[PDB]
Amino acid sequence: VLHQPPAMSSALGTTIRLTCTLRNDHDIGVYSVYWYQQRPGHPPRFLLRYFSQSDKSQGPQVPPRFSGSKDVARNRGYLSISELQPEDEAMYYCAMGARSTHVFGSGTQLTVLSAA
Repeated sequence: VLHQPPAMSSALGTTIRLTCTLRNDHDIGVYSVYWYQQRPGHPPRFLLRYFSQSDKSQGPQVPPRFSGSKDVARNRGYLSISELQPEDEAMYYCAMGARSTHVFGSGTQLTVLSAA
C-alpha cells in the first residue's frame, strides 16, 4: 500500500526529497502522511505529520529543514531534508492511517556522503 525506495544517497549540505507513494486505489488527498526517522538500536522518532501546507505538525525538536509536501495527482507524499548533516543518515519510514491503524512503508535507508 505504501511504496518507499529502499535506498537513497546524497552529499553533506544538499537537499534530498524522500518519496512515499500510496499505491494506489486510495487517495492521498485524504490522508495525513506521517514520517519517522530510525537509527540502529533506537526506536522510531516522529519527524512530522503532513496533510497540507495549512494542516501539518512538526515533531518536537525536529528542525524546520525537515519538511513535508505532496503531489496529490501522483499519489505521493514527500519528506524533504535540506542542509543534510551526517546524523541524518538513518532509516526513514512514512506511515498512513490514524489508529485504528498506522500502516508503515518499507523505509528508505538514507546515506549521507562525505562528497557529492
